[PDB]
Amino acid sequence: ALFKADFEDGNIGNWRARGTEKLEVVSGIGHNSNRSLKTSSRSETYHGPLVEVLPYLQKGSTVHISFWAMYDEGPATQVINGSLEKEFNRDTANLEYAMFASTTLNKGQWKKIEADIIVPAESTGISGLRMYAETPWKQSSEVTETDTIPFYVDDVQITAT
Ligand SMILES: O[C@@H]1[C@@H](O)[C@H](O[C@@H]2CO[C@@H](O)[C@H](O)[C@H]2O)OC[C@H]1O
Ligand SMILES: [Ca+2]
Repeated sequence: ALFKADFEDGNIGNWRARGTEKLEVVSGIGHNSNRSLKTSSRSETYHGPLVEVLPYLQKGSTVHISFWAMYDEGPATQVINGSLEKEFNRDTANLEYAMFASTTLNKGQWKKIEADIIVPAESTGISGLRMYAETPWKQSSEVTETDTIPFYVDDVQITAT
């Protein structure tokens, strides 16, 4: 593993919110385990747990990212996405975003989201690369309660290929 987060130590570490949402390491809920990272008070689809991973990785490499996700309120099914937030030339005002994977989850059931990703080369000027989870993109005016349900992540892992 290049990077692993199982939350079993109860530490938030470098995980962060993307807007006004709340992150919390909870106990009593986890993927085959007692702890996981809960994201709640989401009021946009793009709210979700984020972590910077570029320092763990070699620029110009391909790595395998996976994590487990679960939600337990609202609709019978819901899509969750795994996405990347990228920063180039330390320009915080010109970020880009890409979805790397997506699965449909069933209420109460843990499921794995995974894909190979490319870490852009040094010569791109890449200066941040953050993985995050969210619900499928759409804008503020179209946002509904099914979109902004709380959800859990666990067993986040990045591996060499
Ligand atoms: O799926 C991606 C969304 O997560 C991304 O949403 C942005 C996230 O950061 C916030 O600071 C921005 O306001 C918000 O638009 O949009 C692109 C999409 O691919
Ligand atoms: Ca765990």
